[PDB]
Amino acid sequence: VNSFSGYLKLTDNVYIKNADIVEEAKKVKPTVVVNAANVYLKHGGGVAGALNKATNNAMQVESDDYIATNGPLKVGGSCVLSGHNLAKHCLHVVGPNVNKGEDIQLLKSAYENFNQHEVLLAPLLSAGIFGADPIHSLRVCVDTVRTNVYLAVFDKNLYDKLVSSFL
Ligand SMILES: COc1ccc2[nH]cc(CC(=O)O)c2c1
Repeated sequence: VNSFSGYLKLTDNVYIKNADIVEEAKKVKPTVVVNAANVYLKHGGGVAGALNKATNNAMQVESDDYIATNGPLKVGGSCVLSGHNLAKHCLHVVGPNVNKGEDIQLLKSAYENFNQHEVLLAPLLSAGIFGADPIHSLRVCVDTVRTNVYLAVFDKNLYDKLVSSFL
């Protein structure tokens, strides 16, 4: 048994809810929250800016030190950093950004990072301002992630479309 509440069960291991991932993280304090990161860990907007804003910019300060030491992530790659006030850990995962011309086939590689963690709170990768089709992102998630994933979908309209179209 875990602390996640009000999720619809899609498969053996994938759950979904219409929720603000920031508000969900603050309530649950999960072991792992996933950030929709870019390779520079520049948390300007979307899930990254909202998560970063909720940490009072401490996520961005930690991230800048990580990049100064290690250099940029790979598209499809990840790193584990602090979860600050939101979670034990933040798994920063880089899905391909369609609005920058990145290979959508890298979305499966991105979701494979989640299999290194038994339970995660996550957004859909490559959707929203990343320019991928969220229906596609949910299908890749279900067909790739084998660990227990709790998906938070911000847009109520999109949530309802994802549920009603799910195969
Ligand atoms: C605006 O920044 C982002 C970044 C990644 C995202 N993944 C999915 C969504 C849409 C949603 O949850 O409604 C989204 C939005």
